[PDB]
Amino acid sequence: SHIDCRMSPWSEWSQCDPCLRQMFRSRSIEVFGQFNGKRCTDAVGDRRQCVPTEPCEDAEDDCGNDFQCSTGRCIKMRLRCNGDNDCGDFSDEDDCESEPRPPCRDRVVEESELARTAGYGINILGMDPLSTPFDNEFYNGLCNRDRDGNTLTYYRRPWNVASLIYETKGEKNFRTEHYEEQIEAFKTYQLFLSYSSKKEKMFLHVKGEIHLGRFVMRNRDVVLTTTFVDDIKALPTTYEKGEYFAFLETYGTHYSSSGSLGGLYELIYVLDKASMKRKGVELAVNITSENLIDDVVSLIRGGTRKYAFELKEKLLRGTVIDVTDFVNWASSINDAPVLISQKLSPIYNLVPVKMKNAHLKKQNLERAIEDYINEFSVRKCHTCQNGGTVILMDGKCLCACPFKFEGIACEIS
Amino acid sequence: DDCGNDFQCSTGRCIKMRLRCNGDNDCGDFSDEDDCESEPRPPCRDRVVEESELARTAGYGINILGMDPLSTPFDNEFYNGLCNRDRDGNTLTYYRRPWNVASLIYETKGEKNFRTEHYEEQIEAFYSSKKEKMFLHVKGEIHLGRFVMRNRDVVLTTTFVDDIKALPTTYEKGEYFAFLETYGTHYSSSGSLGGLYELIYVLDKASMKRKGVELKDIKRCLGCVKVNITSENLIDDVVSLIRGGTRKYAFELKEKLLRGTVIDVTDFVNWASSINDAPVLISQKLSPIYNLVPVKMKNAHLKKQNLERAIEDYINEFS
Ligand SMILES: *[C@@H]1O[C@H](CO)[C@@H](O)[C@H](O)[C@H]1NC(C)=O
Ligand SMILES: *[C@@H]1O[C@H](CO)[C@@H](O)[C@H](O)[C@H]1NC(C)=O
Ligand SMILES: *[C@@H]1O[C@H](CO)[C@@H](O)[C@H](O)[C@@H]1O
Ligand SMILES: [Ca+2]
Ligand SMILES: [Ca+2]
Repeated sequence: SHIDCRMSPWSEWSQCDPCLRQMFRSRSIEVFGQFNGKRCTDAVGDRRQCVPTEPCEDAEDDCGNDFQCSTGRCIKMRLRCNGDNDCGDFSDEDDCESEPRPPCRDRVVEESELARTAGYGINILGMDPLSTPFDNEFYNGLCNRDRDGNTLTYYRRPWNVASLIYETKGEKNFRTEHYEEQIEAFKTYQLFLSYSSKKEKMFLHVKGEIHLGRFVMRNRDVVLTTTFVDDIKALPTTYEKGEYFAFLETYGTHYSSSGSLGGLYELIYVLDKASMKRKGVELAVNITSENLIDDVVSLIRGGTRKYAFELKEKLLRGTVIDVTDFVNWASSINDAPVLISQKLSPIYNLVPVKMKNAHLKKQNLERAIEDYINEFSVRKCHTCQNGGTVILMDGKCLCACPFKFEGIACEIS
Repeated sequence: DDCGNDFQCSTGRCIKMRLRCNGDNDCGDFSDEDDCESEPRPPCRDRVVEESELARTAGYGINILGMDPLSTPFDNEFYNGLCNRDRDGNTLTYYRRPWNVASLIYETKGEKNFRTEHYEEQIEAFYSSKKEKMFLHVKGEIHLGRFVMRNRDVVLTTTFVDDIKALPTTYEKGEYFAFLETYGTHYSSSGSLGGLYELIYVLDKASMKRKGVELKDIKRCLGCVKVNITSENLIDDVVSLIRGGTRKYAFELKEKLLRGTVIDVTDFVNWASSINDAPVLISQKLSPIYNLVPVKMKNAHLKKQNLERAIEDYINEFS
């Protein structure tokens, strides 16, 4: 029969966290739902208000002679007045009635529209990008002007983006592979048998990888977003799974410590086709089968709307593609890049030392991320039949099979 | 309630003192922005930005058992006085991100498929058996951007928390079902803005293929001499599902299909250009709405526990 969402009992509640003015509760997921039963939508934990059972400790975490900004954030005095968006929000106008001097002197430099997005959060579940933990509109008083980028225009590189180098690389891989076959035979009162069979196989693989450089994030002196540091300040300090999962679900299990920008296209045709016949009379019989799979798939990512969706389908069809259609799509990757692949750093590496209780939060995050990877596992689900495998999705385990066996568990043929 | 040193709001909210003067509608109908005209200090230092129409509707309510208002309990007019921004690579326009939405990533990611599997078998002796299974699929995705939204520090519409302050402490099933349809049964904590199609050909190929068309020719005519297939009555049984875009281009694609004719590649790109106006959600990750009920609510855990007792009854209220 079909399969429903299931969970443990809830655990015993927390004490009241005196400065956070809340209490916390949590529960384990045990079945997601499957085979089109009752799909999960169900939470890992819950929180309740309390008048706290003890005093809160002194909140302020002041860095000293550094300027304490209107954000959660400290900054060094060379950046108190710098003609720039220092310290994570504008916080300076009442001081900077003098000393306007910019990082870039007499110049007109623009922001790198790639570097602002560098250091995506990533969730290891599905490997979706999330907006940066990193500030990337902070420049540390450095001008650090790059003339780089294929559109021959200068930009200012933001402090956390240690490298952004436009290594252009364009690759195409193409493979075709056919094997094609036929076998046939033949052999008052009379006898005969006639036999024939034919097989056709094609595998095409194509991929085109187009780079727009690579970013490497800085491994010391990282300046983080006001929202992220605040979302680390507002933590239980006691390993409440559901509350830590709420931070993973807004900034990722990892961040891309370095990532490769650009675009990709990929195409497959697989065709695998067979027909078999026998006929005979012996002093009538006539016995046949046909088996075909035909599956063509196209992926395009990166570039602008028009060119990508043109090229996506032109390439899927029989069409002999115009080189200038490729040039347009591949040029538009300048305007609209996508993250091709990247190196992942566990997110707790961005819990800054020189914040209160930092190392306790890190060991909690390290445990919590391990739990977040465990109770979302596929290994708990019931088995697929025949040649399929257990796919995982939010609130369902399932399988599907382009192989003449059928249903949401591939059980029938 | 009192907001301490910060400002108390009409229809019930607390706005941090630095927000009030900024231009950002912090307390609804610009009622934050009674006189501060000596210090009207903006969130953005004269930088050009236009508000994100895709994301202003993000965080739609959804119900498995009689569909929800497709509307936001979240207040996507709120920005915490930040200027943080995501931009359209297609028109090179910057948008502010509503502070509910933890991430916008505009990601041009088209995918497409065409597929058939077919089996036939016959055994005959003048025991016997005969079998068919056949289909043709065309499937497509158009993807405009990911959204993901907060699980804490959420700022709701005042009209949503009002609809919690009006709930009784008791289970009151009729009133709790009124709320659970007034805003939603569940919310997408994340989703995928775009458009989608599925155009299954229920046509068994032999229905035409006994007349002068080959398998490679009918595939050629779909995406041809050997008959005039576009003139002929022969193509009939094609389904249409089509999600998002401007109704003209959705109609043109449907009209061509119900006429038994192929859509031109010109058409699909025209449709894909129009998903910028009128997006739909291709997939969603779901949580029940009680997770939005603020921890400050005067019987908060009791109301949330009764919303769980109410959500549980919808599954029995319908077959
Ligand atoms: C028998 O022969 C006919 C004529 O070629 C063929 O169409 C059919 O598939 C064969 N199989 C049967 C009738 O079992
Ligand atoms: C096939 O018939 C249609 C009318 O249904 C006609 O417009 C078309 O010209 C014929 N063949 C061609 C040229 O497509
Ligand atoms: C944990 O589950 C218990 C059921 O034993 C409830 O009382 C509570 O609301 C929480 O969900
Ligand atoms: Ca300054
Ligand atoms: Ca305001």
